[PDB]
Amino acid sequence: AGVRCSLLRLQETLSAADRCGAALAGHQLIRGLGQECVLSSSPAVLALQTSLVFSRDFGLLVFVRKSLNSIEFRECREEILKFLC
Repeated sequence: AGVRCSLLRLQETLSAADRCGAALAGHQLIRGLGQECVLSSSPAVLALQTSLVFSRDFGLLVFVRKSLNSIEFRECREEILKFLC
């Protein structure tokens, strides 16, 4: 499972100085992450993917609410809602 190494880099894009350019890494990184855990079929790796998507210090909803003052991150915040759907 790559899901945690993927999510760890998503928080880096939010903290990067080039906010305009870093959005392009973050979008395509969510676009990869949201293929990995829809594809899955094993109950105890589905445990990993239900555990770390909805993480508290880390994970997808923290990234939305912490990025929510930006206008650059629209592409991420659409994709991450499409994925959560």
